[PDB]
Amino acid sequence: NLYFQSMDPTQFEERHLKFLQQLGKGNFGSVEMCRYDPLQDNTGEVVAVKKLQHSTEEHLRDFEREIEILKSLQHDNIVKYKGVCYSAGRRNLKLIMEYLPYGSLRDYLQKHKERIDHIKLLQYTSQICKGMEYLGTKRYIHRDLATRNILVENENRVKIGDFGLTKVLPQDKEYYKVKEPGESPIFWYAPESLTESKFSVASDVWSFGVVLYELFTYIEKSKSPPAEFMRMIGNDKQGQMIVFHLIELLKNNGRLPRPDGCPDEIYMIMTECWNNNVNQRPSFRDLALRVDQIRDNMAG
Ligand SMILES: Cc1cc(Nc2cc(CN3CCOCC3)c3nc(C)c(Cc4ccc(Cl)cc4F)n3n2)n[nH]1
Repeated sequence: NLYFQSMDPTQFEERHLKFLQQLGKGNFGSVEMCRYDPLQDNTGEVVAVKKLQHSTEEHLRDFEREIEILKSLQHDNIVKYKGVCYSAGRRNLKLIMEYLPYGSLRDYLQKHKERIDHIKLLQYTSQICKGMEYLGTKRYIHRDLATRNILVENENRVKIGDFGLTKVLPQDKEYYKVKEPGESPIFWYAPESLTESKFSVASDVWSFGVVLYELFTYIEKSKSPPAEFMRMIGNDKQGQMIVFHLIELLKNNGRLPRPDGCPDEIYMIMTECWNNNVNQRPSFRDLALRVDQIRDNMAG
């Protein structure tokens, strides 16, 4: 009480943050592109500014935790935290991050197929695995790994973002049981997350297998995980029946298909990530090494 937690409220002052455009609303919050121009000389730096969509007390608390998580991370494949803006006369919070111009990897793969080949896909796979290795060192579980939640800086560099669902593992357990569930990205969830609300490094590995599928399906649209799973379940189904069917499918070895053109060896990596036995899933370190060995073993 006596002394409140450290904050640097003069680092990004709201009067010097100029709104340019909204970049989106989604699972990532409401994010705007702004320019931070403290010298008011139409110089400065374009930044990404994350805001809450519903500023309830609970969401503000969760936002503080997300900010602390992001502040703690420094890695080439993690979107760079810049600071916080205590806007509305220091009665609101906005999160300041670096701006990456190409947006989500999901959108980049659709918009920029002219510059994507399997070599690039494996480079992105490697980078995502290394960022996830780094999260593991902090006992952080991302819980929303998907190409929509990875940003593209340029054709040679991707970075995880969207730490809005990230949790920190209890000191003495290897999983976090989420006991307030909200909207769930069910088609990326491991079976134990669907059936027991249990999240772990190994459930992030399951989701990474879905990301790897997404990368290798990029040539098509009918092939996204939601579309393919709904085709398998039955496109007519609605509501909880969808989840019931997805659980039953996954528990009895139902899986997304090998994308057209995908090497057998890459599909094998996906399949090994999609193991119902949590402990048999590979680690992010196993995956990074295997993917980089595959890359290195090509001719040249
Ligand atoms: C934190 C951050 C975001 C960022 N850049 C972009 C760029 C783009 C691409 N726009 C650019 C302007 O013209 C049209 C194409 C974009 N589209 C959306 C929906 C988002 C929002 C977003 C998506 C995924 C994730 Cl993980 C986090 C997000 F905040 N963004 N965010 N840099 N840093």
